[PDB]
Amino acid sequence: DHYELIVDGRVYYICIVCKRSYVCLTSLRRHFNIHSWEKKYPCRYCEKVFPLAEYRTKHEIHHTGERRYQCLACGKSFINYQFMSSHIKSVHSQDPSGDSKLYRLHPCRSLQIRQYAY
DNA sequence: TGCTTCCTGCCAATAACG
DNA sequence: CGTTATTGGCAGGAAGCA
Ligand SMILES: [Cl-]
Ligand SMILES: [Zn+2]
Ligand SMILES: [Zn+2]
Ligand SMILES: [Zn+2]
Repeated sequence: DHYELIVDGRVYYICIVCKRSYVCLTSLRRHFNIHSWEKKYPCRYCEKVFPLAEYRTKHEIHHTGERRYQCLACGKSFINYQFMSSHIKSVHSQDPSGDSKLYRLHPCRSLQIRQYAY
């Protein structure tokens, strides 16, 4: 399945197939489905099947059209982090990863994902 | 070069378990 | 049914297009 590598005390886990390295063992198994496809994640809405659960989920939010990421500076909503960040940097000349709260992530409602409590 | 999708550390939500 | 193991949502940078 894998093999460990230990440098300076820090432990790294290596995919036996593609030799990628992971700090987390959880990340390894998650990544490993790409090779082995033991679990499949089919889109509820079409063709595609994905080797990670979160890839499917992002794809499904695309079909529904829900816009969960909102700019606090002007109200515009976007489908994902990428579009939001892009808008905010170019229109407001600010970075959202930076010191402050520049956007709101609304709960998912156009389908049923895990619901964080904050 | 500007979307589009992928990637992984982190950990909360959820599930399995004795 | 507390308690341990698993899942996958999230950020935000990397990578993959044409
Ligand atoms: Cl919406
Ligand atoms: Zn691999
Ligand atoms: Zn689909
Ligand atoms: Zn704005």
